[PDB]
Amino acid sequence: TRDFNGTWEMESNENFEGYMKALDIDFATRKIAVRLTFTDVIDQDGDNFKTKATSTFLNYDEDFTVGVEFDEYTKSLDNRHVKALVTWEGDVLVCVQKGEKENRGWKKWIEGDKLYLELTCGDQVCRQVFKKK
Amino acid sequence: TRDFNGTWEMESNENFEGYMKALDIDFATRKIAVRLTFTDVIDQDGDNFKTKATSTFLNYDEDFTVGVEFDEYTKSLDNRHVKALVTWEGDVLVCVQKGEKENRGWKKWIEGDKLYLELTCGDQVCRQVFKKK
Amino acid sequence: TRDFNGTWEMESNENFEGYMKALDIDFATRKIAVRLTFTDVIDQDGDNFKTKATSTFLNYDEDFTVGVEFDEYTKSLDNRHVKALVTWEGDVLVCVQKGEKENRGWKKWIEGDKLYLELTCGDQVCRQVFKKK
Repeated sequence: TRDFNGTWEMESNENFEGYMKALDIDFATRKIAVRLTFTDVIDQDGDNFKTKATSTFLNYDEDFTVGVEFDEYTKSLDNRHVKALVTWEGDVLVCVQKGEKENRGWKKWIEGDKLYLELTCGDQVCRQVFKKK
Repeated sequence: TRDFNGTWEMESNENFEGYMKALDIDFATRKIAVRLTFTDVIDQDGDNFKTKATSTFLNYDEDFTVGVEFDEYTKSLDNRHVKALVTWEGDVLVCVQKGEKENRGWKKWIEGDKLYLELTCGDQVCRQVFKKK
Repeated sequence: TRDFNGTWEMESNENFEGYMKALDIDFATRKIAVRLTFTDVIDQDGDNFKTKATSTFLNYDEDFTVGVEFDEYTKSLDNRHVKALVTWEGDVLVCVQKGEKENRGWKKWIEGDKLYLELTCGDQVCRQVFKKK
């Protein structure tokens, strides 16, 4: 068919960095464009085309069951192999990521309708607070 | 007028990188801000102001008629001027972009309900598959 | 409570770069990840978790009343402390940012239905024009 009308969400993106490298794009923008997904909207009236490609960030997914130690490759941060276990300690969700780094993990707990998350690695701690919508 | 209330979308941004370099901003973050557009929301209560600037990536637009050679400035990627012509090759939309780069263009075609796009430049080719919403 | 179901919007993110630096993450991806805000969707069925992390850009806010000299931290740009005051020059909103840099500030004014913004620092000036929606 010759009908390209519609809104198209990307499901695959192969050799994006090689194509961008052929265009002489800098390394910083290259490592950021490989972390994006694109949605192209196309209006076609016979031979007249209007196309706009919207770019968004790739959505990171993590599914797990409490008590089952699963293999995790942090494809979002440092790309390392860790073995992660999520445990219940009272009402605090505790997770340990055993690997090259020590004291690495995170801890979640809820207060009212705000979520508190502590990302730990070594002696460094990152604190993030979320509100519920 | 002194009334600044409303939502304001950026249409032009001249010498942003020079201004940021004067602010001693690192090169990586500068190369990320040169690819953004801004939308500012303004609340004005007499002399009271509340401002929020939303940042997004500039979206690539391509409007054309098959067979008509149009001038295209390839923002979002390499910022180059090419002269592009779109042809029908069977049911495949073929486009050639004459410019500094050779073998540069793209090819779209539909199979089933998936859109396939092949971006080529030099000896590098990028393959993209899209699903309809 | 042990119920984490829902959509959680980030409101605070402390020491994200230190945590990422402890993970040996490169400087480019760190300076873009020190931006951004995160929204995590969590579906919890007893002990089974399914999480999706949506990424967007950090907005950065600046709220002020005309005539009060306020402390401003340019988190959107260079992360410096300046003391900024916004003045009226006719119908033009003028603001000067006294700090480590000199001749630093901005000027906004409306003509027709377009907002004109001049970012100045050193001998470099950036001009931005916005249209109203």
